[PDB]
Amino acid sequence: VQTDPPSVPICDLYPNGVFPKGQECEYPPTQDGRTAAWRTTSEEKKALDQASEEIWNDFREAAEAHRQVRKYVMSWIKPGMTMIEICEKLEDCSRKLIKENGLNAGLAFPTGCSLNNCAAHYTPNAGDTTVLQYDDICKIDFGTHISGRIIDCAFTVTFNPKYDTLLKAVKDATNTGIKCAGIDVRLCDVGEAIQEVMESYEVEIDGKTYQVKPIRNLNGHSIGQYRIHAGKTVPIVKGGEATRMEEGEVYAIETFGSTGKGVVHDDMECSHYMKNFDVGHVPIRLPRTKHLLNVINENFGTLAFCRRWLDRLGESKYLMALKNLCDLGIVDPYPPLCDIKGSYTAQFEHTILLRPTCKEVVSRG
Ligand SMILES: Oc1ccc(Cl)c2cccnc12
Ligand SMILES: [Mn+2]
Ligand SMILES: [Mn+2]
Repeated sequence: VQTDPPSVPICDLYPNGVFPKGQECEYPPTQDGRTAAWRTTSEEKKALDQASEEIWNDFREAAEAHRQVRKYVMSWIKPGMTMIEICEKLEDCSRKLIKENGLNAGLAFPTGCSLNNCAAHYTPNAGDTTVLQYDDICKIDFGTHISGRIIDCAFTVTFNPKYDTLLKAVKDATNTGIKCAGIDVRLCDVGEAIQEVMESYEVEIDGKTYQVKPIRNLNGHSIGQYRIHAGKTVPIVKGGEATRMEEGEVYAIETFGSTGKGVVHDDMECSHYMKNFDVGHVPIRLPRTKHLLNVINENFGTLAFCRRWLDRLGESKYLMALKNLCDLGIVDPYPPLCDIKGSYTAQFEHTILLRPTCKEVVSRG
């Protein structure tokens, strides 16, 4: 059985190596009204699904580690704790349950804990003294992987009930997107359903009223092996590309709500970095720059990492070497994305598998 606090890896909790399936759903029907129910019992669809079973089973192990980590996080996350303490307590648990093993099993990306106006990509770097406050709105976004099969899943943490309707708007739009998603469904269609649900909500925060806005330049995306964003974007506003979702694909269905401008800009010190997937081998002679890239290739490959994870490996005075990799185009920085000062942003995100037989919300129990 799992301990309190959790320390037993998911692998050890299922000796047979069969992890629990997430929520399974029938696909949404067409414009004329034809059901997708036929997929659930088709010989040809069941065959293709069973062929990728070892893969679905990898996302399930990673998803079960994510569920047990976020239930544990919800039990102790309180104002007064620093952002370093939150991330380290979360990551230590994540490492134990995923049974971290180099590139074969581990953390798929750094622990986002973005606050207030900052919607995404904020994790503390060393020496960051930020402390979580009672009126803060914190987005916990973390990832787990087994053999590069990534679970991208996020939720918003608040202590003041004044943000309840803001969270409810975004949660409902994320559920809408998950519901609309499916094989042959246009990506712009999923984006318009999300916007329609989010804008139906009106919030009052400290005597001020707002209609919840989707963050138009933030969006859902496709997931590939060892690739967080595989190229297909799921918009959260009207206007997006009429490109369609295909069979066997994996999507992260995230939506963002804001009381601000509904658009985000790079701000603050960067913590998130990721090697560019399309960049091949680049011989480097600069010794410190060479060393840092070998550290990246060994420990992260093409998965995102943060500076705290470099400090953790015993690395120091690597900022110039890291800047060199960024300017060379080998590494891309992913700085914090903020809306305007004084605005509030919320996020909810699940991972969905577009299986031949059904739609599996693998990150939801
Ligand atoms: O949900 C996420 C968290 C962190 C990062 Cl760096 C991401 C990059 C691309 C897409 N989604 C992401
Ligand atoms: Mn995420
Ligand atoms: Mn994501």
